[PDB]
Amino acid sequence: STGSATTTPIDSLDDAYITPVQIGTPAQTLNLDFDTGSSDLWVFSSETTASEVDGQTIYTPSKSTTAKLLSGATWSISYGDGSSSSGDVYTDTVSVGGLTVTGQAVESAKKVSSSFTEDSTIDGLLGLAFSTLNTVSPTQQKTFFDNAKASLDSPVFTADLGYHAPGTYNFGFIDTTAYTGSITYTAVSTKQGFWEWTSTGYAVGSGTFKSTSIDGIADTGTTLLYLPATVVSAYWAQVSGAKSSSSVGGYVFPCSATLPSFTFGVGSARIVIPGDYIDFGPISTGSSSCFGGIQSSAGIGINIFGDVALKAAFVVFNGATTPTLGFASK
Ligand SMILES: C[C@@H](N)COc1cc(Cl)cc(Cl)c1
Ligand SMILES: C[C@H](N)COc1cc(Cl)cc(Cl)c1
Repeated sequence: STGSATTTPIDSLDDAYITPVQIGTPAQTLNLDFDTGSSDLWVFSSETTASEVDGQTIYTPSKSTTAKLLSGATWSISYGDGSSSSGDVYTDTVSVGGLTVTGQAVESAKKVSSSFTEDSTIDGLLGLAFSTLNTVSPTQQKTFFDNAKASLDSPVFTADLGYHAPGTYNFGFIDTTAYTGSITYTAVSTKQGFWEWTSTGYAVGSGTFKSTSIDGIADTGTTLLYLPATVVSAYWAQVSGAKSSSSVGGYVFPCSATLPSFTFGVGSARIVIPGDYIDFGPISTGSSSCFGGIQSSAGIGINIFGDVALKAAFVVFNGATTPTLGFASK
């Protein structure tokens, strides 16, 4: 089997991407944030504290004839940006782009943090990292991809995120018309539960490529590109007037600037992020100071190839016995 679904930016800045997902019988369609950096499929629901729901579409398990409460199971997640959510668990039928999994764990939120409430466009998350990170207790549950994998034509999914435009998540096949050149594959460590890999280096604009190992994670659920302080300083030094602002929380730059591209290495291959992808717009409405899309990972503990990087590529998440990651230009 295969599936294919369009993913759409939630706003004009590509702050996140939502993909429609059918849950239950009859289907309840929710727009979920597909997140290769986590492993829980959780949704706003009829059980969510009312004051914490503000415009989201909710899953109502009592209206699904295939929903079953997973007795005694709870979940609770804290994401790296400080947001969090928790609740109980159902199993139900879940379909993405024509690919159906029966008995998928659907984690129904009883509580969500303010950042989730304040984003009316995201109805929940669909985790695509390794199932070892799933938070359901006392019996850990499998991700949608892990449940589907044996039925898929090939045990893979691909992320093709658009810049200011829709894109595609495919399951079970590689669309060879969706990229240029070849896909370069690179080794993955699953020891931390992530799609963790090592980039071979970087360049800023038309500058010389610096060969250096950068260990990080491929994370569709993180907006920005978080890299070591030395790398980030080298990038922003090429933008007149850019500076790291402790009050704002990162590098900012004059909105009138033209940003240079940023290239990252995948083996001998090179993925070029156009400068415009690095502009996240005014720091507050009406400001002429803009937020940068490349930020320091200091204090995260890991480098993160978020949407800024991934949307410059066609990305293969290969879930074979030994997982690998593939990148192509597009
Ligand atoms: C839950 C994880 N997928 C999130 O990963 C992180 C963690 C931190 Cl501390 C910061 C950022 Cl931007 C991302
Ligand atoms: C009707 C078209 N052939 C559809 O092609 C596209 C074009 C963009 Cl920009 C994004 C996506 Cl998801 C699909």
